[PDB]
Amino acid sequence: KVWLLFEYPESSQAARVVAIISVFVILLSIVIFCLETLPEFKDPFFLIETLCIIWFTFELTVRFLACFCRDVMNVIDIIAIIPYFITLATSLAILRVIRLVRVFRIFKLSRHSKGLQILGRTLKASMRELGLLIFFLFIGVVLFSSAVYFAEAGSENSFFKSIPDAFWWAVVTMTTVGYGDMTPVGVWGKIVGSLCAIAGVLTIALPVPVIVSNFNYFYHRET
Amino acid sequence: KVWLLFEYPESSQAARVVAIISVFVILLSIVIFCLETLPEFKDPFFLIETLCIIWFTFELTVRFLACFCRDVMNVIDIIAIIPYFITLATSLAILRVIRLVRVFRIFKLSRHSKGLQILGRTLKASMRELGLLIFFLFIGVVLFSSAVYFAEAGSENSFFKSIPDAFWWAVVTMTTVGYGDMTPVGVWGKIVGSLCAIAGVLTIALPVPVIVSNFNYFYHRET
Amino acid sequence: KVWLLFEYPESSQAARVVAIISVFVILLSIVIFCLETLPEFKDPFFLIETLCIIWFTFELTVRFLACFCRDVMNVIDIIAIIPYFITLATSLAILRVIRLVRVFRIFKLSRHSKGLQILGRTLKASMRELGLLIFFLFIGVVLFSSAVYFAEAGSENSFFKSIPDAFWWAVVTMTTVGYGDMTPVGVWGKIVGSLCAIAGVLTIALPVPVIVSNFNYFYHRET
Amino acid sequence: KVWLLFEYPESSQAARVVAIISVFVILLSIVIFCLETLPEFKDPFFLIETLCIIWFTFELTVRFLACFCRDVMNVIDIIAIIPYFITLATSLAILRVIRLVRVFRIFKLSRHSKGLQILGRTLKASMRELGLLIFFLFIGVVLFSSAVYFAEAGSENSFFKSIPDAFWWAVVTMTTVGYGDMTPVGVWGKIVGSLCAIAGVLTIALPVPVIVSNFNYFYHRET
Ligand SMILES: [K+]
Ligand SMILES: [K+]
Ligand SMILES: [K+]
Ligand SMILES: [K+]
Repeated sequence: KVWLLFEYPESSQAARVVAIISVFVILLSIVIFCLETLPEFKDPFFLIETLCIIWFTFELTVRFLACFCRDVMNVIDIIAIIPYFITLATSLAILRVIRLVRVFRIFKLSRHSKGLQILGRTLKASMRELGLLIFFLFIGVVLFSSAVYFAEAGSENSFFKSIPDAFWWAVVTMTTVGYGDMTPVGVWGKIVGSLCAIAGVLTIALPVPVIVSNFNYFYHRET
Repeated sequence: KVWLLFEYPESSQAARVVAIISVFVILLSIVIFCLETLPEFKDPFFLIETLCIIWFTFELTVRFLACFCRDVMNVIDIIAIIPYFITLATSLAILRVIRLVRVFRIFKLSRHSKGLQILGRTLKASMRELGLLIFFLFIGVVLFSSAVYFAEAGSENSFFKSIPDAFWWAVVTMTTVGYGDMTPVGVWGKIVGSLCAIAGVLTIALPVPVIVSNFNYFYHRET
Repeated sequence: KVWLLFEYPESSQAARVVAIISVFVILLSIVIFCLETLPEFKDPFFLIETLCIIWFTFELTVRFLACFCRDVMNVIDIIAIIPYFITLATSLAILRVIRLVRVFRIFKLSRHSKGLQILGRTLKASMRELGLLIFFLFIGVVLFSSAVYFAEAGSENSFFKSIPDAFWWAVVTMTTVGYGDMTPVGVWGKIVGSLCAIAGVLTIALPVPVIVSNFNYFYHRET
Repeated sequence: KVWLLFEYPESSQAARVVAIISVFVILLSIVIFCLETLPEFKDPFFLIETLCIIWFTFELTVRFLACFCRDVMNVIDIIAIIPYFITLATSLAILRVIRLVRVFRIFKLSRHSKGLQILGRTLKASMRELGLLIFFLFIGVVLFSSAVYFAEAGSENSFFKSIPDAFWWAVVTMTTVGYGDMTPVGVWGKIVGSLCAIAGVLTIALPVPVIVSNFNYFYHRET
């Protein structure tokens, strides 16, 4: 009865309109999540979150009754609804952590969108390449964060006060973001940074064409 | 009679020279558009814009009489001529908006150039990929603009005063531009930015090879 | 007699050693060109440049006598020797211009190196793509330098005082260098910059795979 | 006897567990290397390095007795153990140089990891491309570091005081890192930088697809 309505968006006009509200409520909740942090708004933002939560719970229980937890879609629905009920029952770090989780509302759009599902499949099918990329980046960062520290220990006015403190700079230079908050001053540090830029470029460039190929294959096969 | 002259640049020497003036007037109008904003120039810039407008109107009406509005080329011609007649007839935001539209003179070069037409066709044939890229970038930005805000709410001297205020930073880091006007200060914010750089690199890298392939196909087929 | 010695580096051991001095003198001249500008050195740098010039003139005249000007290699040799004789015969802008030309000594290494010759051939065979890239970059820069100026004319403390003054910023953002000396301040300027980054990324990405393919073809065919 | 245990990680459960300690000790030594530079720690860090050194010496001598130096793996083991014995026997520049070498502990993970071995093989098989890339980058840097100096010698407040001093800026701009500590001020310097950005982009882009192809071939053949 309701399973066809909530699982066949193209079966009938009654089911087609339902998905529109399903997307509108998600977008409204996402919008209202960001506006609570604006200083100008330091009651109206709670009576609408309550309706959004009620709609999410109804949408979950309708498909829960008419059968489940082995797929990723149902897991996301449960996570999106938990944080509201926790704060109704009732350390600041725990409060910030449970407030941050609310951001997982954006992942409920994956049931409607197809490109996001393709991206998820591509991410699932390319774990080894991502691990290799992280490994190479860590090796390069730890290799380049010590040379720049040892090549500028003579100067009393150097930003790099320790090897860990030079980690940030390294990941800034290898990714070519270049914020510029920390820069080498001596000649040897400049040579180290010049080598670091090229090494980071090559390290980032090497793994990507495999993930790109997997995404292209999935996108072309699905569409 | 005049249709062959104004639509066959290689038919005769009389038609070939006409296109030269057609390009020279466009370039002169583009040049004169920028120089009105220089502080040194705070009359000479109006009596030449009038001649440019007269030439544009003549060029439009010659092909309008000898036949139309279903193509994009004729639409651009109408837009390029409207703003002059509006200000002759006679709120500051409306004035700035109608002054900004004048910049559409540069698109009249598409009738003469071929690579710009190829670029337009490629843009037309790859709407879905551009939409997917924008979707992925928005998802990543909204995902990373809240973690960095929640990981630095303890510090009283943090730049990120709200989740929307951290949008800019995010799009600066994911695109690897790295202006450096806003940077994370705490350890957790630095970890968030380190993850954000890689995520933005991958997100930007994934969609492009399809638009690149479409442009290559169009460029090779046309030329 | 001398033509075989000066044109067959692998014919004999006598000719093989000659090229070593030919490279050493070029490298020494390049090194001595940069060190004259160091503040510490504000006579020794002239008596060695004289010997370098004498060797260049001898190397030119040996192959000039035993035959010519239709190739690019002989043109570079003449340019490298002219600036010394001009200053011996005897407005500050002309002096700086004729002093800057001396930097063309580095191009004499193209006769010995092969990868540089391959790069030159690739550059010669891909003029149209470079022109198209420059055209697209100019169009994007002129398009984005006016919107950011018109979207921030209200603020009295904006860096962008004119449309030309916003050219620099634009080419900084489209190339993703991001120096950070000029940044948008208002919301609309930030949106304009966010669009500009993506537009520049796509514009730069589109033309390159043709020049890359030409270079790969030449490199694989030669080697 | 012990050769099978120390060279066949998958032969038996006794050999499988040994590699776990071999990785744990390496990771612990790497971690303890960085924490000595933290200002908070200005004895505990020596009695654990001693155990790490003892384990490394034992692991080396077990495979040394049961046979050698022609491979790269055995060379790395010797280098990792030398610096400890040098300081036990007993100019500040020599001390910093011999302290910096300790960072070579990270390369001992290559015996266990496979992707790092693939990366090493790819680096070995692509020496010519790396040399060509370095050559092109040096040519571009020396070409662009003199034009920007000669185009801004008129201004008394220019950062570029000499041609060598402008090397850093150049390698910052060609790699698109853009720290922003040194920027051109005059119009001509800005034009030079605008050309430099594009030239560096093309120069970096040209060599890479060969190293990428070699890495892809090795990764697909091995796995
Ligand atoms: K950058
Ligand atoms: K960059
Ligand atoms: K930057
Ligand atoms: K910067």
